[PDB]
Amino acid sequence: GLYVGGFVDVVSCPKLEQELYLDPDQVTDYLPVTEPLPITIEHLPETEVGWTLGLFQVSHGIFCTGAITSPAFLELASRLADTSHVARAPVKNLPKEPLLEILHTWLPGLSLSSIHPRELSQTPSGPVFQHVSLCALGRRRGTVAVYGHDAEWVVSRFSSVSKSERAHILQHVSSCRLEDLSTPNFVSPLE
Ligand SMILES: COc1ccc(Nc2cc(C(=O)O)ccc2NC(=O)c2cccc(CC3CCCCC3)n2)cc1
Ligand SMILES: COc1ccc(Nc2cc(C(=O)O)ccc2NC(=O)c2cccc(CC3CCCCC3)n2)cc1
Repeated sequence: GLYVGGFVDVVSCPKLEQELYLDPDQVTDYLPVTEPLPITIEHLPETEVGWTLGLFQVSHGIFCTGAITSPAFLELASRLADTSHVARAPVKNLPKEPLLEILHTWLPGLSLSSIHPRELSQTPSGPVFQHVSLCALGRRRGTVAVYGHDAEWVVSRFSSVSKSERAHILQHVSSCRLEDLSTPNFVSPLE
């Protein structure tokens, strides 16, 4: 299993409009998120690859850490990172950690899916957030996602996240029993 970490765009995934990007201040009252949310690809519910391990308001935005736990996803991505010329083409030559480099460049955006802001003000009936997605398109804010084998290393890549903020994030990550999370539903698109 891998960890992912990054700042999210906050998005409502509207049916009619093409996209709505929320100001983070519109949702910070519902933070932190300390229960697992599905992590999917490009907001597709049949592409669960793992589970969030916390969403926290820090000084420079809303930071998410997550676990990529899907066996079919990790095995496929790991095989492509070692053998696929296409996957490696946008990456620097001969990376020490090809799987981490490939995810970093192909899935650089984290997006947090929220209810519409009209609901956000206020007293929503049920959960404010539906999922976090790894995205290839549609990034607005700065910073990109970091993938790694150890959460502390992932979070400490972000120079804009302070030592106190990182310790707070890492406390929540450590309190999560990875074994207890159900298997995400990702299926290998080759099957
Ligand atoms: C782990 O490997 C994969 C391979 C393909 C998919 N999805 C997919 C599906 C189907 C299908 O259904 O027909 C067709 C195309 C697919 N994927 C893309 O066009 C694409 C574009 C940008 C980023 C990614 C994420 C992936 C890229 C490779 C490194 C691991 C991360 N995928 C998802 C995961
Ligand atoms: C839906 O069916 C498929 C077919 C092939 C793959 N991927 C794959 C496989 C194998 C294999 O097996 O050895 C080797 C390389 C593969 N693909 C990638 O490394 C890669 C990386 C980034 C994005 C994509 C999307 C890809 C899908 C549509 C054509 C254009 C670009 N693919 C993924 C899904």
